[PDB]
Amino acid sequence: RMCKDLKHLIYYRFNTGPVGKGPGCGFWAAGWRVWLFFMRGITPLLER
RNA sequence: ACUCUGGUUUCUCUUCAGAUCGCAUAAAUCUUUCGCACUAAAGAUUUCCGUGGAGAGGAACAACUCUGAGUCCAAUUUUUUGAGGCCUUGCUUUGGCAAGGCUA
Ligand SMILES: O=P(O)(O)O[C@H]1[C@H](OP(=O)(O)O)[C@@H](OP(=O)(O)O)[C@H](OP(=O)(O)O)[C@@H](OP(=O)(O)O)[C@H]1OP(=O)(O)O
Repeated sequence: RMCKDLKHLIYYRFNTGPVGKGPGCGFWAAGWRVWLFFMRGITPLLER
């Protein structure tokens, strides 16, 4: 849900101006952060 | 204005760290609370991601910038003079002292 949140955060700043709707936005650092912080927590679970 | 420290980088270990150890943020478990728990909150513990400090060990090139330490004044106002000489008493430790008056 959080990554979708960040998509809504990023796209609606990305798709302003002459940029319209479309699949061209990639500012991937926010979601990539979120999934790495998930990997931080489940690394010792899957390791155990 | 002459001389002796201390370096910096990197790899690793050990210990302390409730300090935004992290200008970022996970997960598990337990307990509590209400719902009726991914869509929910509290408290606590733990594990992870991965820090600062100190100590130690290796190995790479810099070695005295830095942090330190050991290492030109005679004219009013101070350090280039108002300084020296005479008289009375108390005692003379008979050398003279103390006070006052002087004279320059
Ligand atoms: O917000 P979501 O439910 O996750 O859906 C979004 C949304 O589509 P909808 O508006 O129809 O809901 C975006 O559109 P806008 O928010 O801009 O209006 C669209 O982005 P673009 O239209 O700008 O391309 C995006 O597509 P994507 O994330 O693939 O870029 C799409 O996500 P979905 O792929 O899940 O439909």
